[PDB]
Amino acid sequence: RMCKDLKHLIYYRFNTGPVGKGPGCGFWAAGWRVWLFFMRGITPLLER
RNA sequence: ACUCUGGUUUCUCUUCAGAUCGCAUAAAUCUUUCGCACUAAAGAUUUCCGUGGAGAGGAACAACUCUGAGUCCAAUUUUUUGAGGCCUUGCUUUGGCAAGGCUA
Ligand SMILES: O=P(O)(O)O[C@H]1[C@H](OP(=O)(O)O)[C@@H](OP(=O)(O)O)[C@H](OP(=O)(O)O)[C@@H](OP(=O)(O)O)[C@H]1OP(=O)(O)O
Repeated sequence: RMCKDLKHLIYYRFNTGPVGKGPGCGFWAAGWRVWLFFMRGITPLLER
């Protein structure tokens, strides 16, 4: 849900101006952060 | 204005760290609370991601910038003079002292 949140955060700043709707936005650092912080927590679970 | 420290980088270990150890943020478990728990909150513990400090060990090139330490004044106002000489008493430790008056 959080990554979708960040998509809504990023796209609606990305798709302003002459940029319209479309699949061209990639500012991937926010979601990539979120999934790495998930990997931080489940690394010792899957390791155990 | 002459001389002796201390370096910096990197790899690793050990210990302390409730300090935004992290200008970022996970997960598990337990307990509590209400719902009726991914869509929910509290408290606590733990594990992870991965820090600062100190100590130690290796190995790479810099070695005295830095942090330190050991290492030109005679004219009013101070350090280039108002300084020296005479008289009375108390005692003379008979050398003279103390006070006052002087004279320059
Ligand atoms: O917000 P979501 O439910 O996750 O859906 C979004 C949304 O589509 P909808 O508006 O129809 O809901 C975006 O559109 P806008 O928010 O801009 O209006 C669209 O982005 P673009 O239209 O700008 O391309 C995006 O597509 P994507 O994330 O693939 O870029 C799409 O996500 P979905 O792929 O899940 O439909």
